[PDB]
Amino acid sequence: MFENITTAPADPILGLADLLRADERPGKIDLGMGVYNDETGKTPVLTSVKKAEQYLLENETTKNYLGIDGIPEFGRCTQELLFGKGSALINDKRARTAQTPGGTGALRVAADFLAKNTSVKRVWVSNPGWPTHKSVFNSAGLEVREYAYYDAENHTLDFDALINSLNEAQAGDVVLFHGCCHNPTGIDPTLEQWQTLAQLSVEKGWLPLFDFAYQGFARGLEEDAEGLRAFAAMHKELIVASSYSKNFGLYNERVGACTLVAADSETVDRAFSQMKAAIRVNYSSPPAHGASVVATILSNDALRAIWEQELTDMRQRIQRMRQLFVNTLQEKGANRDFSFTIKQNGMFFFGGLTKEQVLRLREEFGVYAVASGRLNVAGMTPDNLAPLCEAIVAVL
Amino acid sequence: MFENITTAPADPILGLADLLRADERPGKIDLGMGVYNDETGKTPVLTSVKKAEQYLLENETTKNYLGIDGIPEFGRCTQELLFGKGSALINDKRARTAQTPGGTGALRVAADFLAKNTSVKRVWVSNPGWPTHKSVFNSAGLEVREYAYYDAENHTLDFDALINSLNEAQAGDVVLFHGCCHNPTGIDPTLEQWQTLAQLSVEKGWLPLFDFAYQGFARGLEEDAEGLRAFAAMHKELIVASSYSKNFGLYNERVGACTLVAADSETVDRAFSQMKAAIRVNYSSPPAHGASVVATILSNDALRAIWEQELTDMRQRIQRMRQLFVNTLQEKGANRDFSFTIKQNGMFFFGGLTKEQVLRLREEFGVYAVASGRLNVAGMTPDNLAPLCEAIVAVL
Ligand SMILES: *Cc1c(COP(=O)(O)O)cnc(C)c1O
Ligand SMILES: *Cc1c(COP(=O)(O)O)cnc(C)c1O
Repeated sequence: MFENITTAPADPILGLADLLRADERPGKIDLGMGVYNDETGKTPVLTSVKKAEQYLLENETTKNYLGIDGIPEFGRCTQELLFGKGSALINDKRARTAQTPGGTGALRVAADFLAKNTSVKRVWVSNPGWPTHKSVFNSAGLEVREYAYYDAENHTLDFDALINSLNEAQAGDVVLFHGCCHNPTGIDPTLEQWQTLAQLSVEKGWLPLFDFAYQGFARGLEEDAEGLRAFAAMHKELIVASSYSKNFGLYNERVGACTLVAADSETVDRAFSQMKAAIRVNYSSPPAHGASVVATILSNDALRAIWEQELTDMRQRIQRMRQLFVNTLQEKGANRDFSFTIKQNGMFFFGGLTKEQVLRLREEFGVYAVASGRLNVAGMTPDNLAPLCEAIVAVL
Repeated sequence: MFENITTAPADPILGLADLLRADERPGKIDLGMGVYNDETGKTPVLTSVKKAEQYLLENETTKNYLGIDGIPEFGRCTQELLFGKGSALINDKRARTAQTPGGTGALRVAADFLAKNTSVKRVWVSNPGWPTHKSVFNSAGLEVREYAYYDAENHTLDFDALINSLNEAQAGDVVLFHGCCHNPTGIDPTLEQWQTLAQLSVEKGWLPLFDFAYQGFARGLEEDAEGLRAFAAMHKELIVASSYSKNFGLYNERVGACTLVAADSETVDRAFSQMKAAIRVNYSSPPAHGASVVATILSNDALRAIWEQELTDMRQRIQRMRQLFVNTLQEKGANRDFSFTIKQNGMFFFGGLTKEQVLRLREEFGVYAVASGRLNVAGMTPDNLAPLCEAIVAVL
């Protein structure tokens, strides 16, 4: 039965992990996957998380199944974090949230939901973008179209090209927007641009789908959600796939959420029942631990205070490494100017390397990055920054 | 976009949870979902699990993503538990295991894998059976056919009817067998019958798929895996979806495994790469906590000893409640003899109630069971047994 199965192609992002595993060279530098590293090159468990896990260990009395949609408190806190503590969406009970195994899992649930319950046939994603998007929607049977987004020479959002591309998207089409910290460009719309996109979306009849995996890494928790909120204010329906993998450092616990919004409470409840049906035939119910940690932290004033500071520290260390990266690059002999890196939000550096240069960085210098030229700045430390820049200058 | 979505039908098993939620009557009895209850009507966290979680809290230094297939140790221990510590499948590297979000999640991964990578078009499941099977495979685009299994009057496995039904299954068809503790009948093939099925399977060219969610609840860990092992000895290829939800009381942590077996190491590795591709476009990587607990317990002699005893205690309490149930039924005036219940393995009682009787038990007595007439014996306690039997006698 399996004699003729073909070897699947490696994942352009997750496949780096396997290569790093093989390479036995002493000082290889991992700047691939978007995971936070501290000054010591370690991906630590947040202190707030350790405290929450301590609390769970002493108070948990059962591991009996959660409902299909997960921890009710978790969904409440997620909606507040997304739409604002006193939002109308919450007051009018227009939103329902299902806890999912990571943001990726949330995207898969959204995809199965749309494919089976609506007339949607196309999903629009940005280019450059995040490869997993095309893969997930395609697997659900939806075709993926791309819309321009980046001005490769000025290193800014090409708003005009964006609007021109999206004009080809018809009513009923899904349009996927990155909530903040666009992966991989790190260039996000200004509030005024978000507002224009929100209005344009309503008029064209698009169904906005937001991928929100970096809330808090651009400017702040609330500020980073202003684009989404601009949309939520004018739209009757929308979908949000969010993740706590990065802002809580809970990567491997798979903590995400798929939030569905409808015109009214009656409609969202009917639609949500179908979303639950899509979950039932997938993994049945979500994993408790990760989400339990999140709900505990977000519902406890003390733990929340600690967590918000840790998030702020992560954001600040990254922004600090960006400056050092640029500075070290100049004092190392870089013939090209990478100052444009400073404008980029999130964990990545993007736009200055070709796929050949990335290959050479790996083969000759043991430096690992994504073929698109995306480097994880969050993986840069004061210790590996010197050899890192010397290698880059060598391939420029 | 969502104006015309239809309300999804409730799940015949998981939907009971919602009804129990609504019913505000004081002493309702939950005998629905197959979850273990102790003598106090509580679903406790095993002591071995608490100890493992304690260990993780103190030694975990990161929550960085696990690989697509999960914790390597977890897969090793799962293969030993299934095929035997020194099995040839393991020696010959003919098996690969992916950690999954529960046994259900494993079934979904198996389904997506088969649908996209093989010529399989049909999956055969027993009737009576477990409703989730049809739902999951159907969602993956595979048609489900049923094969006879139960002798409703003698309350035994109708081996002849089973073989007659399966004769309609053609080479290339998948045949799903419950590893032990058949849900819901509780009637399993004897070792001799398993051996006959194993031989018949090889000759007809079926691809066996085992759903193993109750290893340890029939007779014992090793004994319960003899059927699967009989198959593994004669088959070149097979699939096993196992779960740790019940034997570890880790329900909500979603701890499962999908094991793939091929003729050789080369073939299984190629096929497994495609299974990983099916996972990547679903939830990406599995949740760490639950599986970490399992690997810690199974790899530590002391913790394992404790866990095996707790499992033995659960099995024994259930078997004890079966006797009491039958006895209390007789001394309560039951006009019918339910002694056949004693032969049934696992957590359920099946075969003596109609769907109307179950409805009346709910409406009039607050007793909840599945419409098929399946009652969770593991939910019976010395405290609720009296009112439970009085209600049953009333509807007989
Ligand atoms: C990290 C990320 C996600 C979700 O990751 P999970 O690990 O599945 O929670 C989704 N989209 C983008 C663009 C991301 O960077
Ligand atoms: C419990 C069970 C499963 C798997 O349950 P999970 O909670 O998904 O691990 C699968 N099949 C049967 C027949 C079961 O009883």
